[PDB]
Amino acid sequence: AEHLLKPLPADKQIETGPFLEAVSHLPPFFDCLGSPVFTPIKADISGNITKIKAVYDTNPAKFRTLQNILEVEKEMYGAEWPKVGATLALMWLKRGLRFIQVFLQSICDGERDENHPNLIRVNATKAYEMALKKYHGWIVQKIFQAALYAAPYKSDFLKALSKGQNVTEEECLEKIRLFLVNYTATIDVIYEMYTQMNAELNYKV
Ligand SMILES: CCCCCCO[C@H]1O[C@H](CO)[C@@H](O)[C@H](O)[C@H]1O
Ligand SMILES: CCCCCCCCCC
Ligand SMILES: *CCCCCC
Repeated sequence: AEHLLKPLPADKQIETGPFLEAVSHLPPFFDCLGSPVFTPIKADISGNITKIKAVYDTNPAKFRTLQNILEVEKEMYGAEWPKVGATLALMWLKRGLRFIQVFLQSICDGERDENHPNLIRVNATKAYEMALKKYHGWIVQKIFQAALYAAPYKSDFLKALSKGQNVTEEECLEKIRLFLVNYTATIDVIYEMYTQMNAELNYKV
């Protein structure tokens, strides 16, 4: 399974190449939601992955780790850093990754609206509220909240995730949990790197 992330090494330095390779399998899974109304969250994650790749691909040795990108871009472009280039793209990407995490985890934990137990709208909304909303002005909130309102049925979403293979609903859930392990750990380290490096900005778009 190629969306599975590597374990963290002991020094916690995330290698850019394998990271980019693994998360770039995430955007296509937005199609499992069904609707093309979710293209805003999908396209955003995607675009940020591409911008980080654009920098990385110019010089994989120098941009070997995620930390390298931040330190090097600070050297190249001190006045505007961290509001620059791949540093900024990763700043936004982590929030989108956290959104996905907290969404999936909430599903696995079995949180639900008792009034609408086969939807995943509460899961999406809680994910958006904790990960992204505080960084979005009203117009972008309008866009993201319209789309969450097309959240599919839980059973459909899970059936869709496990297409091509023969796997029960709680086998599919077991697979989500497994993915969440190194995925969650990596996200935590990215957030922590942003705080440690004074790279975190809180403006709204
Ligand atoms: C898919 C449309 C939703 C817009 C969300 C916003 O975030 C963007 O904001 C910054 C500009 O400050 C870009 O650098 C990011 O790449 C992007 O996610
Ligand atoms: C929000 C859509 C992203 C889903 C990612 C799930 C991948 C891991 C489970 C197979
Ligand atoms: C089918 C088109 C939906 C477009 C939303 C950006």
